[PDB]
Amino acid sequence: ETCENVDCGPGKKCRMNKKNKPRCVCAPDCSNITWKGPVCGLDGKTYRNECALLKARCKEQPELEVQYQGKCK
Repeated sequence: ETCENVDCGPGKKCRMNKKNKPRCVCAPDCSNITWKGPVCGLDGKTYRNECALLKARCKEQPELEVQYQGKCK
C-alpha cells in the first residue's frame, strides 16, 4: 500500500515508514502559526516554538496548549 488517497485528518499527513507502510503522522503546518518564538506550554514545559508544541499535542498530549509566550519560568 501507498500514501495515495489516504486522508489523515487535521494536523496529520501520510508518510511511508521504514517498514514500507503508509502511516499518518503528526505534522502541523508551522506556516499557519503567527508567533515564531518559544512558548510555555500548559504542562509547564518550554517548547522551542509553537509548532513543536502542536506536534506534541498531536502525538502525546491532547490537552496541551500555549499558556504564555516566551520561555517557561
